[PDB]
Amino acid sequence: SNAMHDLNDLYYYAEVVEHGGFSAAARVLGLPKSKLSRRLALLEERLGVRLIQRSTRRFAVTDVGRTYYEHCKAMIEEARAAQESIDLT
Amino acid sequence: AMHDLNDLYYYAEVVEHGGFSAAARVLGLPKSKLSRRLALLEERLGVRLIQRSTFAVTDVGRTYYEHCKAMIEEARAAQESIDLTR
Ligand SMILES: [Cl-]
Ligand SMILES: [Cl-]
Ligand SMILES: [Cl-]
Ligand SMILES: [Cl-]
Repeated sequence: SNAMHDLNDLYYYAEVVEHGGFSAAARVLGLPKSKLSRRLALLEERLGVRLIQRSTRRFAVTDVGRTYYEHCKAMIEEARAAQESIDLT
Repeated sequence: AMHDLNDLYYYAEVVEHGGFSAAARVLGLPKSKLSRRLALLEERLGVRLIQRSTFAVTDVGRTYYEHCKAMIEEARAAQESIDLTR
């Protein structure tokens, strides 16, 4: 595996989770649902796991999906700390 | 929203390798692309990260790298949570 394939994929996944699906995430991220849906499916295929429950009425993550998200949320918090060290200037 | 997170990873490699040439080799990228990304990065940040007087990083550039390093570690931890499951 390569943890450095595309860091934006981890960003999008954590945001779709945080905002309960592609409807809010598209407007939170200023991106189309089509791109967000494709990247998350391609991220699942690279990781070789099932992060998302395709059977639920609403968006829902698997047990593995919840662990992966919390790691994604940590990475995002660091990237915001990087930007916040600049916003002090 | 946030911008391209891969640039913070590119920046850390430029710093740890001490120049665009070395970082471009291990990343599999041309120097032009690598230089294009950091130029856009310094511009949107509004601060100078790398010194141009002599390779050397600026004071705020070193502070910014410290967070990029932590960001990469958490990205590595995320993949490990998958590799452990598989
Ligand atoms: Cl890695
Ligand atoms: Cl939705
Ligand atoms: Cl940002
Ligand atoms: Cl480019």
